[PDB]
Amino acid sequence: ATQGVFTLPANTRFGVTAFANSSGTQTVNVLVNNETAATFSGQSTNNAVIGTQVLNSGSSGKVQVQVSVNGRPSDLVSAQVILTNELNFALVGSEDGTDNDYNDAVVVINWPLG
Amino acid sequence: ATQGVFTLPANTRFGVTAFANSSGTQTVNVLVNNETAATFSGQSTNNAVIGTQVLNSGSSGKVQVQVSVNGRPSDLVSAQVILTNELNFALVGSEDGTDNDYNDAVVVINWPLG
Amino acid sequence: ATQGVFTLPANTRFGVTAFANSSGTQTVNVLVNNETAATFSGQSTNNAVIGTQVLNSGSSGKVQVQVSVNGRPSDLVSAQVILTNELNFALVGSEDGTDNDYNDAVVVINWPLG
Amino acid sequence: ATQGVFTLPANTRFGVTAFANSSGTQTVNVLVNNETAATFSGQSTNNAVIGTQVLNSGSSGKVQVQVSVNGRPSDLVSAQVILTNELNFALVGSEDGTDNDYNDAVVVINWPLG
Ligand SMILES: OC[C@@H]1O[C@@H](O)[C@@H](O)[C@H](O)[C@@H]1O
Ligand SMILES: OC[C@@H]1O[C@@H](O)[C@@H](O)[C@H](O)[C@@H]1O
Ligand SMILES: OC[C@@H]1O[C@@H](O)[C@@H](O)[C@H](O)[C@@H]1O
Ligand SMILES: OC[C@@H]1O[C@@H](O)[C@@H](O)[C@H](O)[C@@H]1O
Ligand SMILES: [Ca+2]
Ligand SMILES: [Ca+2]
Ligand SMILES: [Ca+2]
Ligand SMILES: [Ca+2]
Ligand SMILES: [Ca+2]
Ligand SMILES: [Ca+2]
Ligand SMILES: [Ca+2]
Ligand SMILES: [Ca+2]
Repeated sequence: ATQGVFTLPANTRFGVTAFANSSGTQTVNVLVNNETAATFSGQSTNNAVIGTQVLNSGSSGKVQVQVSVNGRPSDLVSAQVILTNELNFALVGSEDGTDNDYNDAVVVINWPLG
Repeated sequence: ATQGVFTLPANTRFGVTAFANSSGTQTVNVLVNNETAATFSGQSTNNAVIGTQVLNSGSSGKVQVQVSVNGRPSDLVSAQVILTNELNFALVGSEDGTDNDYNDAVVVINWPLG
Repeated sequence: ATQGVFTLPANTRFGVTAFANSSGTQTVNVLVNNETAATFSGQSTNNAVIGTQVLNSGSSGKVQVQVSVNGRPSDLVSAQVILTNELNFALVGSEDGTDNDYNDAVVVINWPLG
Repeated sequence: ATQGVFTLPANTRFGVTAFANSSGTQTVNVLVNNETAATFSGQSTNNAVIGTQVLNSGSSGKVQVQVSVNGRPSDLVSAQVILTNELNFALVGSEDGTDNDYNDAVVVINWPLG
């Protein structure tokens, strides 16, 4: 199934934050309505916050996360969770190798903000 | 129901990261085996990262997140989500006021690292 | 924070299923737009499906689960999960006593159907 | 990533319940320690419960859900979510066709019981 794609509330600010846990340099791309809106990169095996940004979900609300290492797309796993019918997290894990820890880049999207 | 309390695997490193979305200064305290292991403070209405750290869950694996604003305990919501039977997120929202957006401090705990 | 309340898409069929795990007879009420739309009762300590029903979320999409044991409301915990940006689960646990297993009545709401 | 595989605490009773939403007859196999422990089958486009059972997670705790329709495995999506650090849901959706509703067989595993 498709992973890393989320329908957010339209026209709404959200946070997107990426963590790295791999020997490989991660590159995380965040697309809003199919166009790159943010790119984060770094290399850490200790959960460094390689990027954090506030974006607007735009007219369609479509947000997609893509991860690559040295130009190779990582395999993604994702889900969205909603607490108290209001607080949202869209969660992404990714695997760049063979150990299947799925933490090589971890991406958390949160809304609402403010 | 109790919120913000998670049982991690014993002796395991985990990330903890806090974001703020409120007029009030947030104080986030992270307890491991009932003792304070990290404390973050800050104020933002734009999802600023007010702290990030790597901790070890110790022999008990018990991790607790508490949030207060000017000494007043915030009401918490929480859950844990596991993707592909491997990647764990323990998620906390908190409310310091009347609007019930539950994002006043948002805390993300993730493991495994590395 | 409020628990057991979910906003579904309007005029949408959903499934609701209740399980019991307690010495006490569980009564599960499912409200749509603040009116009872399904009720299930029973006693099991082995996860009996005390009822399952297909309901329509109607014009408001407001669905609320309430649980009681001989008139006494149980304490609720809930969340919603979305898989592949499409498949929705609204989850409820409840506690009727002191052990905090929160499985005394468990309720799962799922959509879309068909 | 692998989907439909969950590690439960060892030697723990769990419930498993399957629902159908498709023109096709669903076959759901539940493995414990890599051997079939339960098999459900049925056909419904209205979320009928096609099987429910209580099982033991056994010495390894490894539980796997497989779904087959019209002679081929369906594509699976899954996650585990834990409420109040106590109540566990392991959730599976599956797609037997092209519409990508992922509800064709829906499987809910819950623990602890009793
Ligand atoms: O050296 C650390 C390792 O780097 C890559 O191989 C990762 O895929 C692996 O999970 C681990 O983080
Ligand atoms: O000024 C911004 C506001 O600050 C506090 O009142 C918050 O509880 C509220 O959700 C909002 O963030
Ligand atoms: O007798 C079994 C017990 O019945 C009630 O006390 C429940 O609250 C408890 O969790 C347990 O299921
Ligand atoms: O309308 C019946 C249909 O049966 C199969 O095609 C399913 O894959 C589809 O989602 C739908 O349920
Ligand atoms: Ca890896
Ligand atoms: Ca890694
Ligand atoms: Ca607030
Ligand atoms: Ca706020
Ligand atoms: Ca109980
Ligand atoms: Ca019980
Ligand atoms: Ca389908
Ligand atoms: Ca279907």
